[PDB]
Amino acid sequence: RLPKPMIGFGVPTEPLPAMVRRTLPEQAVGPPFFYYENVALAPKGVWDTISRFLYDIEPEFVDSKYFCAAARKRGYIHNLPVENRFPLFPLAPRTIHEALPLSKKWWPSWDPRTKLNCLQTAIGSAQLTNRIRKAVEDFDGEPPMRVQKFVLDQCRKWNLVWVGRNKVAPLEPDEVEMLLGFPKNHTRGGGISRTDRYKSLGNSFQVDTVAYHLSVLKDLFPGGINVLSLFSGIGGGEVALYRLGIPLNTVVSVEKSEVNRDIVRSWWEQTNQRGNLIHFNDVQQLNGDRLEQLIESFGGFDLVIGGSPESSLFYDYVRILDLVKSIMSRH
Amino acid sequence: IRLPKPMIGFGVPTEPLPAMVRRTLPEQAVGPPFFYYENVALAPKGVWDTISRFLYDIEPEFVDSKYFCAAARKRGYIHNLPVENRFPLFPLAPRTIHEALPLSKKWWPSWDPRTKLNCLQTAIGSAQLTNRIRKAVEDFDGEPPMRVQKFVLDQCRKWNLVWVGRNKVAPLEPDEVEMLLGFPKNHTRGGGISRTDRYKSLGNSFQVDTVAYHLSVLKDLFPGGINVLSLFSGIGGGEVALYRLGIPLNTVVSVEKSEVNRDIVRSWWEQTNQRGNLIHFNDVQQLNGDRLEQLIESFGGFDLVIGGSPCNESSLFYDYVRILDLVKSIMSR
Ligand SMILES: Nc1ncnc2c1ncn2[C@@H]1O[C@H](C[C@@H](N)CC[C@H](N)C(=O)O)[C@@H](O)[C@H]1O
Ligand SMILES: Nc1ncnc2c1ncn2[C@@H]1O[C@H](C[C@@H](N)CC[C@H](N)C(=O)O)[C@@H](O)[C@H]1O
Repeated sequence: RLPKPMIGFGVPTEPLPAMVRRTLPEQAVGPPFFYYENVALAPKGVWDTISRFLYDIEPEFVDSKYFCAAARKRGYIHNLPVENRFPLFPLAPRTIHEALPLSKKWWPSWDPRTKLNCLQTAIGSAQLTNRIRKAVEDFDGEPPMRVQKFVLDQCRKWNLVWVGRNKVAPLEPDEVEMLLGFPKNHTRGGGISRTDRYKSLGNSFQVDTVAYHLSVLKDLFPGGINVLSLFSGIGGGEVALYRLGIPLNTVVSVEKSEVNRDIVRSWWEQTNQRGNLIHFNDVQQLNGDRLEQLIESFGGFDLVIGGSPESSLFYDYVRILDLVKSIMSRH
Repeated sequence: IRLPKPMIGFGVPTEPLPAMVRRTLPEQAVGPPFFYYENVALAPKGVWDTISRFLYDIEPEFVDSKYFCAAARKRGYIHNLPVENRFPLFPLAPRTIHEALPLSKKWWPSWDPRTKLNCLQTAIGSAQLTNRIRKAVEDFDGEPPMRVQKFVLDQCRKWNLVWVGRNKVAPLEPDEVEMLLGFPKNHTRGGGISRTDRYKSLGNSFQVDTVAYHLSVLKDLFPGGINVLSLFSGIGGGEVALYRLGIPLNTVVSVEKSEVNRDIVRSWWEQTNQRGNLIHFNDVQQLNGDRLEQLIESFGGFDLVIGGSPCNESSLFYDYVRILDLVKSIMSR
């Protein structure tokens, strides 16, 4: 199934695994590079399917805990050079202590969490926190694993952290934004509600992880790149490239969520990007006719990137990848 | 749907549309290889939008087989073939019930106005139903109330029942079905193949005369024969069409899950005494870039990729699009 340590072809912080290199089908190679992500713990044959349609390339499984304080198991399918990768600096917090310095005066002896579980879209009610306190207000103890494993399992699933005496709380949006490697208040703005923030963050790249894989693009494109981002979310791929110091000449972003679109746009404006951000609402309108003239106007895409959301939407990733890949092959 | 009426596609032998050619295709769509994909005309909502989307936004050719034979059959064909200089397949299939069934005339009630059959199903009328219908008209001098006329007509239209005796209706025989679809006689007949198995594999096969009219433009294009990649090959409707068109089949890679269908095509292959090779796979899934490359390396590359819809699995269509993209990518080097 999945590997010893989910370190893919290697992580900066750890000793290399046995297989450090790959050879890949000459269909897979050539312009453009592509990068697809999906949840690692997937149902049967799902990864078989994804692989079959992506040139039978073997997916790279890495846990993002090797890059930050939050664990997150993903598979990545790409034709990127695996050699000469480098980690993204400024370096992200590796532990809860580093990520949340003030949380450690309140941290019980029996909570061994040095890493956070996967960050997700919904969040523990005020009730749960009040309840947990009630459970452990009996003090002087370490009270039995009934109470402990209850609290620990609840803290694990909701990512609850100690912020007071016998008191837990969900991660604030900007604590989440930082564990995922986004700018502070990246998702904050306009009409965006609190729960909208959490939802957008729940489904998004861990920027530090993604940056490590995309780092090999920097030496390859000193003049900048054109990016086609499918299912852009809150711009995780584009932020990784910007933090990597790779100029974004042109970016075509396909993104159905309005909130997600505002977030990316504001980011493009706040960072004072000088390239073009071109947006489309639905992936189903990137037809050949359009792609033809995008590529004609702004040159070919050097990278097409996307993550998994509708389960048939994956086939549109495949459909757009090769439309692009075919158009960019004309002798 | 956005279904045209009359449904004559890009032309039919009786209205071949000279002076009309198909508009220039997107550079992505144009061959080689030529591709040809079939699906039922009355698909559910959005299906054809999707199919067209994934095949270079090409407009499907909607055509009723009633313009080619005696049994109506509404299908959509999406392809990158030239339309100009098509020609009808000969020998010519029967256009009406009377021509298809010369001996049915003597038993045909004056009030049964059918001259054409309905879409050939995979399933068939029950001996009770016929028994009933016969029984139901044991009244003298026929012409009984419309209410009974309307009943039997509806049932005859539903199950494609034909008159075979005095007050006697019967389902079409397998070999009568094979005829209407344009296959050789007893094409599906073979050792061990059940009667029910025959009717089934037939009920969802290409109408050969219709398909041949579309593929006819390939004859002048490939005097030295073609290599064919046939996905969801069934009982070999696409191959039978090309053979009957007089186009030599040098290399055919047929992919078919059913063994009954496999044996039928193989039987045809050697009874026809074909010279070229027929290679069988059973899952589209086992057709990957590696294999496709070694296949093209061995046999020279495909001039035609042909496939029929296996569903109204629904995901199998994406395997067709996948395979088409690989083949197309490989040859383009
Ligand atoms: N049907 C669709 N059409 C276009 N975009 C979509 C569709 N479904 C989801 N998306 C986008 O793809 C994203 C889904 C996520 N799996 C991707 C997250 C993204 N990688 C990020 O960095 O946040 C959402 O942010 C949506 O904006
Ligand atoms: N997943 C699959 N892989 C390979 N073959 C299949 C699969 N599903 C269905 N088939 C075969 O493909 C056919 C699907 C039909 N729509 C095609 C009919 C065929 N084109 C004909 O002319 O009669 C069936 O007869 C099946 O035997």
